[PDB]
Amino acid sequence: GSSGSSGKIFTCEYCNKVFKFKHSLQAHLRIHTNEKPYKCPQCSYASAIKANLNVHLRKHTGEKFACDYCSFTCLSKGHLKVHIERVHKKIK
Ligand SMILES: [Zn+2]
Ligand SMILES: [Zn+2]
Ligand SMILES: [Zn+2]
Repeated sequence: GSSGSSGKIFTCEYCNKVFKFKHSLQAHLRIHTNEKPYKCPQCSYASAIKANLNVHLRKHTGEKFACDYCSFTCLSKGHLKVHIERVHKKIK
């Protein structure tokens, strides 16, 4: 059986949210530090690389492709063919 008389719980000091593990709190605290340098001017997105921010910024002028079998959408017809082959067909 389990050791001790009680468990342990982890809590945010900035928004009072509660987490089951310390690693979940450490990953949550990233929103309160907001330390990623390359921030999007259009949305809440941020990056550690200017080239990776450029790979994000092109999505604000992108176009979606939609599934014929479900409600799914993605930003490439090649990615859509690979969605269909995995989710609606058998994998080759
Ligand atoms: Zn918080
Ligand atoms: Zn953005
Ligand atoms: Zn689909």
